[PDB]
Amino acid sequence: KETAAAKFERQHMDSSTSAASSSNYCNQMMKSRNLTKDRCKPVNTFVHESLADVQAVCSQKNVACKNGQTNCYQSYSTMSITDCRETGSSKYPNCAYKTTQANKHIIVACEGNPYVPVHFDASV
Repeated sequence: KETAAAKFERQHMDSSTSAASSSNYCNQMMKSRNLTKDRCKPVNTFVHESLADVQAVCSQKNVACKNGQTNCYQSYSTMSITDCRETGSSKYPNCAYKTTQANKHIIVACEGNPYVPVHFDASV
């Protein structure tokens, strides 16, 4: 079974590419990471930093989560990310996405022992 930590890695980690991300990227990645299986996931972010660097965020700046919980953390440095946002013409099962690269501080929710990212909350 898939742990919360594993689910975060599947949904939000892509250390294999530095940034770039072609115009095809989100279309390919949203499908390959199984985020278009049950529906088109509307918004999803991939982080192009090492797993160690993203895991490290759980020891960085404590901030309020969007849902009001207190277990979110903002990265001290900007990170290379790709936001995937479902187009207006996208229709399941043919989910279509806009691919946008950015360099921003990420905010993740952390849980467990070891204390690791389990939710991607925002970029700022």
